[PDB]
Amino acid sequence: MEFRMKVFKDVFTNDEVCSDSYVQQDPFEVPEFREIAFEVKSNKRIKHVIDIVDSFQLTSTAFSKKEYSAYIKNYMQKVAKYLEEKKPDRVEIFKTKAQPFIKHILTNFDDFEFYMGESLDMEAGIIYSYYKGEEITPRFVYISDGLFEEKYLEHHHHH
Repeated sequence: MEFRMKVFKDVFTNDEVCSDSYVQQDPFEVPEFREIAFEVKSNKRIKHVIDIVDSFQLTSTAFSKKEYSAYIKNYMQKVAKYLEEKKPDRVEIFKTKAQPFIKHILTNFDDFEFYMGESLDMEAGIIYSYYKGEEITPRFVYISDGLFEEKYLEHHHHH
């Protein structure tokens, strides 16, 4: 029996933070944002918890708007640096397309919750989540250039 799954890992910690079990969508329904980020819908998982958070062992962290600004600046440079070395064809697109995205987050700062990976590394990728309208479960947003994809085809379930 063969098992298939594509996972998404932080390029610094290698933590799994998402999978292809979750359909991707434009962050905040903004097509322009899709170039450097993607959004997925979470659901309730019974003993209830959020499937995304539970499945990938994420942990919510508290940011003040100032603390986050400090973080995101360093992280963007950290990721851009990574791109220069590992994926240079993404360097300018990342820098360019991230501007409106980060501003939208800051501008709507109070709407967001923030999560760390299993490594709890405050220097790595932060997973964003917010509630759309009156929806009961949150939606999670990922900065995709801080991630890499890894396909798995095993004779046992992936863990």
